Amino acid sequence: GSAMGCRHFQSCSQCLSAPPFVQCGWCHDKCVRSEECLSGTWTQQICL
Repeated sequence: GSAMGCRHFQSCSQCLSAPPFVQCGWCHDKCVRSEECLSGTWTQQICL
């Protein structure tokens, strides 16, 4: 079972539209958090 998570969001709309219910963010491609970004770079702002 995998859901209710920013990393589960297929697009960036919910990734940055539901931050209080998720903890992941967009990282150079897929929506993940530092724990996933091996570069240490994490962006949570891309869609308008």
